[PDB]
Amino acid sequence: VPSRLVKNEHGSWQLIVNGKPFIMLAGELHNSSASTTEYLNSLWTSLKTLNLNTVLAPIAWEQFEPQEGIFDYTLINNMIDGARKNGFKLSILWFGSWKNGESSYAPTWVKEDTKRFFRVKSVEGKEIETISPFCENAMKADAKAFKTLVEHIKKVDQATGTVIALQPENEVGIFQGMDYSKASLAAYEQEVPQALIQYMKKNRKNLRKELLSVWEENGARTSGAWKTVFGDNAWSKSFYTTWQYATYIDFISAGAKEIYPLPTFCNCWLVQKPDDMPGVYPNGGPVSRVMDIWKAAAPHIDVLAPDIYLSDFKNIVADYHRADNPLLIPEAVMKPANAFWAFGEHSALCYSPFGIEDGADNFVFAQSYKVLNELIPLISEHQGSDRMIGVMKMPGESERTVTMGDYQLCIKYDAEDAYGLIIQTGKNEFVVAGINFKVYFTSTDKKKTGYIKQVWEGGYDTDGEWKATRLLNGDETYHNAVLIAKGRRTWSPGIYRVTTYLR
Amino acid sequence: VPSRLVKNEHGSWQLIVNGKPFIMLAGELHNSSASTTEYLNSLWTSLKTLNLNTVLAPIAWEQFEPQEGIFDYTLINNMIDGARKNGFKLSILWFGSWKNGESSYAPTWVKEDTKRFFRVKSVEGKEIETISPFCENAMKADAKAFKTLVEHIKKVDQATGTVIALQPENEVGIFQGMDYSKASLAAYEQEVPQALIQYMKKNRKNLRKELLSVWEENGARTSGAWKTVFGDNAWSKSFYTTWQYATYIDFISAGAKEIYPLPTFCNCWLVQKPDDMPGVYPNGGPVSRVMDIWKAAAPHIDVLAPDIYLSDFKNIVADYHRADNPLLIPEAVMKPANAFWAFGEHSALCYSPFGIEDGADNFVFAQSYKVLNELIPLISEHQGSDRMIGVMKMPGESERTVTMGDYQLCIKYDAEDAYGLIIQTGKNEFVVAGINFKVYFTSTDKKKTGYIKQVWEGGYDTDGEWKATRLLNGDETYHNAVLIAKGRRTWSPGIYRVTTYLR
Amino acid sequence: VPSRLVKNEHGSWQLIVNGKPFIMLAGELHNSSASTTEYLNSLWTSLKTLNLNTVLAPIAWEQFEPQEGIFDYTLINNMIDGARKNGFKLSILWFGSWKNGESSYAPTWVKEDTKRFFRVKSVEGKEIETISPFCENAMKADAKAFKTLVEHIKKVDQATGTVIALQPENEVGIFQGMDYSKASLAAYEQEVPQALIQYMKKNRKNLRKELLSVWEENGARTSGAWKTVFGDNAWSKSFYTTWQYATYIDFISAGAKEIYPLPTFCNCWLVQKPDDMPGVYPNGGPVSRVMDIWKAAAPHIDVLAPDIYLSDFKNIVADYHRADNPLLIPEAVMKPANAFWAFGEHSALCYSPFGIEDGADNFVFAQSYKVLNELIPLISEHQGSDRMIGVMKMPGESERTVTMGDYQLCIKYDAEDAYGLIIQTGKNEFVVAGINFKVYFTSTDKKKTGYIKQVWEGGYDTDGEWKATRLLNGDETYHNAVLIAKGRRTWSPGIYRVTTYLR
Amino acid sequence: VPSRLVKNEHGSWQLIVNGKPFIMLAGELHNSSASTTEYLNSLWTSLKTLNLNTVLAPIAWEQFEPQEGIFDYTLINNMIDGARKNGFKLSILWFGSWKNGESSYAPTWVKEDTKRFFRVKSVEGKEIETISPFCENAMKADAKAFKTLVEHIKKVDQATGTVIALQPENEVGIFQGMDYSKASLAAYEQEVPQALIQYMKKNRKNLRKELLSVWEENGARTSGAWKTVFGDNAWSKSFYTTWQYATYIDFISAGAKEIYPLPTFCNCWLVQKPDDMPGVYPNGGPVSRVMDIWKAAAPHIDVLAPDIYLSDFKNIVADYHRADNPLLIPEAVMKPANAFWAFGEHSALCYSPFGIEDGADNFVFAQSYKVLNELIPLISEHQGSDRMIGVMKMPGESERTVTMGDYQLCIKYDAEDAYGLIIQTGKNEFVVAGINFKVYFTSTDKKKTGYIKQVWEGGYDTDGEWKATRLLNGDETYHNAVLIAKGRRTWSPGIYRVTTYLR
Ligand SMILES: OC[C@H]1O[C@H](O)[C@H](O)[C@@H](O)[C@H]1O
Ligand SMILES: OC[C@H]1O[C@H](O)[C@H](O)[C@@H](O)[C@H]1O
Ligand SMILES: OC[C@H]1O[C@H](O)[C@H](O)[C@@H](O)[C@H]1O
Repeated sequence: VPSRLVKNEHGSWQLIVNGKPFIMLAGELHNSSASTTEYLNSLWTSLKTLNLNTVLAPIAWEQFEPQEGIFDYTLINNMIDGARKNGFKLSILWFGSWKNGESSYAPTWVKEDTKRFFRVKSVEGKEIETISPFCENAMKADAKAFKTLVEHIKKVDQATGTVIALQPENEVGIFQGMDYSKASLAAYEQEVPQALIQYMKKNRKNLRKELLSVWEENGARTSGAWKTVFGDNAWSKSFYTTWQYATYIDFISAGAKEIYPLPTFCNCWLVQKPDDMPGVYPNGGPVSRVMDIWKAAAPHIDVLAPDIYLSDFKNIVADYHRADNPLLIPEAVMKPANAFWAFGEHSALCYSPFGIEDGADNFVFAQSYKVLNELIPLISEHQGSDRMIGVMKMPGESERTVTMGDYQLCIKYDAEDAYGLIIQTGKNEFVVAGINFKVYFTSTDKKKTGYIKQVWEGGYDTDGEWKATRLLNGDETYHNAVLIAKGRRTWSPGIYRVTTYLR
Repeated sequence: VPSRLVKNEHGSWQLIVNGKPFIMLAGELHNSSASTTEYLNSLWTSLKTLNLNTVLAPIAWEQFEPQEGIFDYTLINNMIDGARKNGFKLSILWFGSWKNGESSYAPTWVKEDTKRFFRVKSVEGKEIETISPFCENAMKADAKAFKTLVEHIKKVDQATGTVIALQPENEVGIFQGMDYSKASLAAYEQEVPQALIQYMKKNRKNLRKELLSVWEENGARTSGAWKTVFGDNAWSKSFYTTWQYATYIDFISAGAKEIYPLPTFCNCWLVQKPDDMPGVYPNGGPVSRVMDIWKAAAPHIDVLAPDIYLSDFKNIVADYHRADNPLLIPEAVMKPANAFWAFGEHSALCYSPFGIEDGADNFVFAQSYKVLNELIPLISEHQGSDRMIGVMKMPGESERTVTMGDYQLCIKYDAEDAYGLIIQTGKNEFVVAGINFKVYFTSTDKKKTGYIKQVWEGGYDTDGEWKATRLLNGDETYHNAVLIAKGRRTWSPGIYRVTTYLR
Repeated sequence: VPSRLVKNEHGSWQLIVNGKPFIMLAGELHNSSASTTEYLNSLWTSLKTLNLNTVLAPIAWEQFEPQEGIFDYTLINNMIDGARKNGFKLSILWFGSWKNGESSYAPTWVKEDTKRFFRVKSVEGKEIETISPFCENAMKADAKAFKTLVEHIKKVDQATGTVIALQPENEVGIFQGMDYSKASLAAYEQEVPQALIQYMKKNRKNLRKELLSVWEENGARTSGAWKTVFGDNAWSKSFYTTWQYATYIDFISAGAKEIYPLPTFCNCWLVQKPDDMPGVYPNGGPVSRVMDIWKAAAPHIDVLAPDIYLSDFKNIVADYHRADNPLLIPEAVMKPANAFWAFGEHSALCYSPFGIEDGADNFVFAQSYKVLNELIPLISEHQGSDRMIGVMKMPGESERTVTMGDYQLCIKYDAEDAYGLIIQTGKNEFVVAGINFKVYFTSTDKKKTGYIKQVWEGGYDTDGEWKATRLLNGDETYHNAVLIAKGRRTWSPGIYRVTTYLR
Repeated sequence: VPSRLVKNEHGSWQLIVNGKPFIMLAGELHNSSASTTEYLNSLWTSLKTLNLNTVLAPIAWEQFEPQEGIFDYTLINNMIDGARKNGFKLSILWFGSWKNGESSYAPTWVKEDTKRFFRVKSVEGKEIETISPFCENAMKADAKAFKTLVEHIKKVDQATGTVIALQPENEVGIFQGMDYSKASLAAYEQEVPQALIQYMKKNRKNLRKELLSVWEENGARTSGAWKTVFGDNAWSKSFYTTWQYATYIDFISAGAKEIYPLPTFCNCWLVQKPDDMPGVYPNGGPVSRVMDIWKAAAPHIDVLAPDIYLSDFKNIVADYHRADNPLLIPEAVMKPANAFWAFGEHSALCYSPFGIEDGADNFVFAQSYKVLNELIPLISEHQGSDRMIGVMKMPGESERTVTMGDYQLCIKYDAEDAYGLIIQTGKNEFVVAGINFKVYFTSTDKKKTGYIKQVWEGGYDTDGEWKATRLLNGDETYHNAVLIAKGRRTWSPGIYRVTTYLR
């Protein structure tokens, strides 16, 4: 396969694409932007102006299998063609059974057969425009379509590897405490799957407090029905609903994994505010609260991926990033700081603003992606090490101090919009990227005096070779008292090589 | 003849031009803009930028017959030539005896002979710059000139049919309770024409309340002088004045109809405010109040056409549009909403902003006319059916609900300027055109649940074939909860094909 | 001579240039703009953009005769050359003895010999930077230089006639009650010249009140010294000072007139405010107060020309324009209204903004001059007749009514900046030029009704032929109720041909 | 040598470059702008737009001798090459031991050997990032590197003379009362060098009051230790610290002077406010207070050069300019007035805004340098004479009166930004350059009347020949009452030739 997840020596998961470490400097199209060849093809030049290396774009079941057993390859073919012609990799979003909780992208022939493909019912007993995750017929039909899609991708792309990941479904779940379908009501009475129980036993001290605290308040049982093991409440309802979604979607993924295994992720509509109960967000989706349930149920899903539109960026990405869950953000705001934070602080695989085609001639964002592209080798090499950090000022913060081997770095912000990353490349050498901040280097050991030795500004050329544009000194470094990450001027992030010394 | 009015199966009158249904996406030039070949010819490129299919332009008697019996074809010839070269049809306005009530376009040789062509007198006894409608000499001279014009048009245009309609005179009437000319005073004493009496008898329950109520308050007589049948008052004065105008102008039209019958309309200066008595507007013109008198008197005039500059657009067009009177608006404001309302709600033949050459690079208006042009076949096919409506928000309105077969449509406005039209093309299919509104589809029958199935955005190509630009779903339809008529973006009206379904 | 003043049948003086009536649509350069060939030549294209037919430009004595008896033809030659190449006539300003009262343009060899060329003395006894008009040596030297200049112009221009007028000196006089030079003090005691006395006798009832009232308060004597005939006061001082200037400058002109007689004018710095006594303005200059003295003394000076920078334009031009003194304005503001007023109301020979090279791309002024150029034949033909008037609104005015044969014209202003002219070309025909006003035509005789018959907008082509651009009617003339002088649109003055009629 | 300092007949020092008087119309690059060939080469076209004749640019020791005994000629070679190709001379700044007091440009191999190259110690005993001026090893290493640099310049530039001056080090000194290094503490106890004593004896009445007053308050001794001759205080500390710096740097210069003597200057960080004690500015630098110490100690340094960023420009330049110290300003603000003041009032050798590459398309500054370039021959010829002055209005000033031979000049300012210069070129002739001021010429002798005779505006062509663009008179000189230095218009300084006369 031309795309694979591989753990490095620091325990960090890396994307390896066509034999090399690859980070998705990505963007996701608006939902309807890949619905015709002509509309998509109008976008490619726009996208290139932003220095993307990867485009996230949907394939809709309703278009792909417009009558049962009849498959239309037009949109996937043109999508791969245009990606190749314009220098992009693709992550394919499968808008099948569910997108933002609902079934609006299911085929006309699925929608119209509510007997074969039964719907979620509300507490009021109303069938909604959502296929129930307890419907096995729907599971099989989606799975067959998805597999056919992936089979096709292998048949047209197994050598080039334009397609480097897959997202089955999109932000699944129900805006309800539970599905009131008869099948759902019967499932709630069943025994808790052993696979869940054993997962909880084996990984107890690393479990989500939201799961552990509910398990333990019911006596941490190793058998029983859902209401026995987890009590009769909103959480028990959320847990078995989540188990169902992860299980349905795991089967869908399994079918693809058997014929052409690519990195696979499912994305979640986040718990928007901290008191929100399941169903105010999509109940069943892979929010961090239920991460353990998804891991237990869905081993053919590699990553649980947050869609982040909220301002509390650093806390959110820290919440989703775990040893068993690399950070992968398929939908976000068009804010360069976020990118630098995700890649530098958390070794992310992907950063991707949503509706990216809208953001053409966001010059600063484009130049940010240019600089990140220059740094992909260096970032890759340091994923998971304590020698790489991000930099991102949040309102009300003024400085960040960190230890890097022999040195203490004091990062002070010169403007509200201040961001970058810092890599220690040698005992007395650092690469600093970004804008609107300063770095003071001092000695960890107080018997010694540490100082900047020399500073160069520059970039990496197309061969990956460092080229200095200036040796910064005098005013430009306050006579080596400080690194000023002023940025590249046309202002956008710069790259600075700093040597230090101890006397 | 290459232009004709024909009633379809729904009882709606259609313009059939060169064998096909035609709707005038029109504009009228400023009054003096066709007075030389050079000034007119300077306008054509401007007009094309607005996507007109039809130009309304005057021929002035004073220029056409500058000495009695001598005819100058220069302006009509160049007008037809330029229309052909720039892809426009023409409706010819005949500024003869009267324009905005007055006789300023009559030839020098008519103006200067007030014995042969006697004037209206005021109550003070003053002769004004208006030829009296009781002057038979003036009737004959105008009629002869008009016929000569039309004879010429046949001789140069009978095959191509560049000229598709005729407007004899322009907003006729007097700013007076009545003409005080001796002939006028003698006419007021005469017997009411039987043709009027019989019209009133035959069409009593469909008569204008303004006419019926006056007739019935005088005892609904079937014989007598004007003051007998209608009482001695302002209304009796207006009625016999109107009879005179319609009769004079009918004779003028009759002469043309005999040699080359084209759709013929007379236009009115509207009753500007509801209390206004005859003479505050031109007394004698085809305002809706006297529509029955004009129909009775002038069978060679096909349509009575309002000139609408007032904001109460929907009430006005509803007032002029009758089973015997299609809506045809030769003069209006340059407001796209009005166009969509007139064509969609009332199956109008014509919408035409006045001084159109001024409005070049009114981009939104131009794109509106582009979209209407795309829809002419579909609009044509649905003229007079209960499956086509207009959409136009007025201040203080928030929604419009309508029944369309099995579905209830709730139209909600997203901005003040919200307009379009809606056609049901199938039991479960709709075409929605416009901007700044949303449509919710639900089931008429409350035992059933109705929903959007699929939504496409697109347009009709030059062959008249539908071409989708996107399948709208997800954010673009709130996951098929609603049709968002956002418009085509460059914002101007869009076209959306919606399929629905019942479960 | 290729330029001459000739009185027409209405008593009006006309400029006849190369055999045809010519009106100077003129501009005067800044003072130093003709001081090198290179600076002047940089201006010609600018000037052409303003549609000038005539440029007023200086020749400075100091440059022309830089050593006594040595003459430098460079600047006059290049000036005539560039005028020819760019389609302009020239009026030559001779900055000799005096410019704005002073002698700053006299040659270095005149300035430095205050014995040979004695100065004006102040009352304090100080010699100033002004050559005394009582210095005969200075008179002769200036006269010889001026004649040499004109001799040269004949020698290079007698056939083409690029040079069409001459201005000897520039705004002469002293900022003093009188010259206190010994020669001046001796002149004040002399007998009043008979030529003055006889002029006063012969033209008594047409004399300036300022002169007559002083003469008559001293007993209207026919002999005596200045203080006898005019009393011992400021006026007597001004009169004999003025006599001296006019006499000195007449001799200068006489020398030129003998070899090559061209229209010759002297220009005055105006009495700036009504109480100002001689010497607050240049005492001796041809202000209107002393017009009779200049006429008496200086028969080789054809015209006394006001330099008008003040806002009271209509009163000023009425004050300078007399039967023996055509209106000629060599220096004015760049205001088109002023031009139309001067040419239309007062049949002026010249209108000329000062520092004209500054005003390039004053579009409105340029288009004004274009329209005047079109009208020169028609204006010429009506100079001095009661069938041509100007139009110019001043603050606080609202209308102007005039009688033109059978018609009464009511001119009503539609904006503050409203101006043009009106010519009756036939008993029932008028040409109206301008902008921002309206004209109502009614019958002089109240037994008759007068009205507009027809209105055309247009212009005169390069052959001088009228070409209509539109027949204005309907909205454009309120149905012949009024002429609307809206202007040519791109707004600037238009030309309108109006026919009228009486019934 | 192709560049040399030579005293003219007025006692003024002139730069003679390639055989001719040369004034540096200069600019200094930002500190890091000559750190790569590519960054420098990006600037040349920018610099040419400003009409510089000279660029000041650094060579950094750390780059030039990156390992001991290994020399890298890349940056000096490319610098000379680009200067030649773009028409500039160079003054080379040697950023060696010290730049703005500190040692940030010393080689890595100097910084890292604090035993061989010992640092300054603070009063707290801390070694700082400054090489001590008492370190002989550092003196020798710097001197050897500097000499190698100059040897190279001779080897590549001895014929062309692109390099016309040298600045060893940059704003030297310590932010301390004294160096607390053991060597520094031992030096403070030593005998005052005789060379200082004798200098003070010989030049007593011309000594800086700051030095003389301290010497005399300690009894004006001719022998003793520093604390004996100058007391035990801050001044004694500053004096021996300054002696040390001047001595160290003199040795560095001496090595170069032996093989290739060019004009050499050292620049100072100014006493920023009048109460500031040594160490608030760099203690040891050539501020004016210690000018005598630098002259005594450092005969191989030709000029002590102020870096002026403060608004008190006229007082500062008067303070640094002495008979033994021409004015040379290598760092200043980009303000044209300053340039005119320095060159005109004080016959400066150099005016140079800092960060000049930033100021491209400062049009006014560029045109100022154009005009100065035109005047270099005339300025050169009048350096040190009482016939050349500067003109520069400071806030709160309104006029300046000066005597120039027979004439009194009253300079009155017409705007805040008013500046230029004035040269008397003959008994009755003046050249006035500048903008926004006026000059009134009157007679020194009150028995005589002095006046402007004639005024020309113009410039010097590429051959150095005067070319008048206009003879200014009339309005342009108020009829020779005044010279108006209005400027060249596109507004920037003009050049005006004025002749005057006495009667
Ligand atoms: O723009 C809203 C956004 O909401 C979620 O993040 C979905 O995953 C996206 O497809 C889109 O609907
Ligand atoms: O612009 C005013 C307008 O008034 C009426 O509608 C007329 O029919 C038009 O010709 C025009 O006069
Ligand atoms: O601009 C002022 C103006 O004043 C007078 O009118 C002069 O005749 C002109 O030459 C000029 O000096």
